[PDB]
Amino acid sequence: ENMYVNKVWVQCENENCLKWRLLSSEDSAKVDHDEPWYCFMNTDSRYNNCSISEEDR
Ligand SMILES: [Zn+2]
Repeated sequence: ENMYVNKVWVQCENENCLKWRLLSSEDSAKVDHDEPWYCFMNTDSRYNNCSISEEDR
């Protein structure tokens, strides 16, 4: 059942990293906007660590 959830960009809040990450529809729905978000919270295994380069658009 499609919930029509946007794929959104979020910025990592590790001050050493600050990289932007494009989330799946599912992860976009799950983000808790009252808590900090960090790269390791991304379930996309290609871009889920602060040591990984930012994706190109
Ligand atoms: Zn990061």
